[PDB]
Amino acid sequence: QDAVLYEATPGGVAIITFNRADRLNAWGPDLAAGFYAAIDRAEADPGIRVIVLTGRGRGFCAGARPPHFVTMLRKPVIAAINGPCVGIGLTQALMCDVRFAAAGAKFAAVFARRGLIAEFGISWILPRLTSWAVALDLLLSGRTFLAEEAAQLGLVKEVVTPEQLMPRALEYAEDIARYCSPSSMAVIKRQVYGDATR
Amino acid sequence: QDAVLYEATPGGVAIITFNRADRLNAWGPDLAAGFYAAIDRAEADPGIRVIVLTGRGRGFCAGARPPHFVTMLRKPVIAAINGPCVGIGLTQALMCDVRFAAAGAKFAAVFARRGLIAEFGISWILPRLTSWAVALDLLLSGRTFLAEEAAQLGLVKEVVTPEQLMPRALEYAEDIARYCSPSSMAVIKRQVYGDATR
Amino acid sequence: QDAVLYEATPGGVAIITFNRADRLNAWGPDLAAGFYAAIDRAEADPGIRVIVLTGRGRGFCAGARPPHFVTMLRKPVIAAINGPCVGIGLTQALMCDVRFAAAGAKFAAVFARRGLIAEFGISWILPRLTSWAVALDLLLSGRTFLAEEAAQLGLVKEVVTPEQLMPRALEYAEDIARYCSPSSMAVIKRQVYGDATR
Ligand SMILES: [Cl-]
Ligand SMILES: [Cl-]
Ligand SMILES: [Cl-]
Ligand SMILES: [K+]
Ligand SMILES: [K+]
Ligand SMILES: [K+]
Repeated sequence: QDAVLYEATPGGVAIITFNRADRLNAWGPDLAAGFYAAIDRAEADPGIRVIVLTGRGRGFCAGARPPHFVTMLRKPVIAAINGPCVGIGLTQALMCDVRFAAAGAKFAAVFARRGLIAEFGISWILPRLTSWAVALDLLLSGRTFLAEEAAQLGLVKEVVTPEQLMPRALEYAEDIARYCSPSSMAVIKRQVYGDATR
Repeated sequence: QDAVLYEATPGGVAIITFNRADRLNAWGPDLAAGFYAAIDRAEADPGIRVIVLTGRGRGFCAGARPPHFVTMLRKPVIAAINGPCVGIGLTQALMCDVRFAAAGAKFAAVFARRGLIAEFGISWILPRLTSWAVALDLLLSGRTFLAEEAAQLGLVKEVVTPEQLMPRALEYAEDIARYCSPSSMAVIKRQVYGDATR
Repeated sequence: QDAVLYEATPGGVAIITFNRADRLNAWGPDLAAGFYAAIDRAEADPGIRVIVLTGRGRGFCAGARPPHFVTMLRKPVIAAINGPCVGIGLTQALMCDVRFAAAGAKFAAVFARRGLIAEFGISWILPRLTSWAVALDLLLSGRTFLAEEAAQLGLVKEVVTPEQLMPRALEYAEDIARYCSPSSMAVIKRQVYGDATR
């Protein structure tokens, strides 16, 4: 019944799960507070190496701290996009280090004025991950695109079958946990994002 | 006989047409003045929501205000690239918000020194829409690439058949006109381009 | 027996060849000094228009002046990636203007702390050529990807057969040498990289 579930694997992956499936995990203060507390806990636990972020049920996070605070963590966040990824849900996914998506999962850059203007929000991350052209197209049209188009556009690293989504996100996450030390991951995130988050 | 034609649809799309087909709409002072006046008119008319830009005949704009002034408009410009898009014609296309191209249409980043050095010109927009690598390749080689390669490289949103070019550009344009308010479009353009145009 | 071989074609291409095949051309002070001296020589010779960079044997440069000094040359460098491109070898390839790769050639962004933190190194060039997402994935995973994936990701202009690698890199290089004047190439490199190398 908690808004956000928290689970740690033996391999040192914190699994963070949006748990309001009845509303396709639409953003809200319960979901926010669960998310922050869950992230803080993974971030503070030296036994945790990598974070996996996902939504329970049919949707990832469909509509409704700075927007990009995930980019300033010492630890990587892997989004496993199980279904509808819309509005603030797209913004949060794109703030993550790496994204896997289930085949058929729907994306839409649909926003109210407040999301469009928000500093370090979608109008910041989207063109940085893709380009002005992609960002203009997706924002002005508000159109729906699927996991496969998202991958073509570079919004997603890899599309897998729905059944294989979590095994793959977890495989990859323990893979990087073995390959990089904790201070190497922190260095990488800080080096890649750079001066740009400040 | 006007250098640039102007037409407004019932749906609030201003269609701006380069009308010097005999010279494949090669840039010139007549074409410039028509273009500025036509853009100003669409921009000033509160009945106009979106602008569509195209060339009459076999070519879009093949060879020969700041270069990027289209990026600072309150309203989106959709380029419908019907044929040869070269030199300053490529620069103008790339300054537009969204590009559709006819199958087979030729592109070339061929420039004199003046176009290469021009501030906020092709050496600004090209790598921003693609990358240093793409920009270096296209500029140093001056090579010809077709609509399909342009799409792969992210220079074009979508390739359609020549017959379907204008219907598609207009469909998309009235689509965004319904989806976004005028102040939402203005906000989007300002948020996406950001500090970078100043 | 020289660490780096130097050869000039009639067409004004300087061919620079890493010549420590026994260790897959792994970076080292011999290789560095040969490379700098060879580049300086091409750069100073007004008969030289374009530089081609390659590795003798099975590998390009597999593991181990500022990192990006190639980007500040007046003349283009075309990398012909014949085989394993890893660590500092990936950084050097990516500093080049244009990259061709042999089919099957292995790439890996595998680095010690010193390479990850290095200023204007891989954590600078990689996301600029691709994106934060690609850079985060490749750096945090340290994974191996082949020429074909590298091309999809925009790290490579074109994959050719191993037999056709040098003929193609040289064709392209003499092609650009005919198309651009020397001062036009210098202008292009300076315009594309811009304020960013300073
Ligand atoms: Cl490491
Ligand atoms: Cl809106
Ligand atoms: Cl030229
Ligand atoms: K350590
Ligand atoms: K309004
Ligand atoms: K000259």
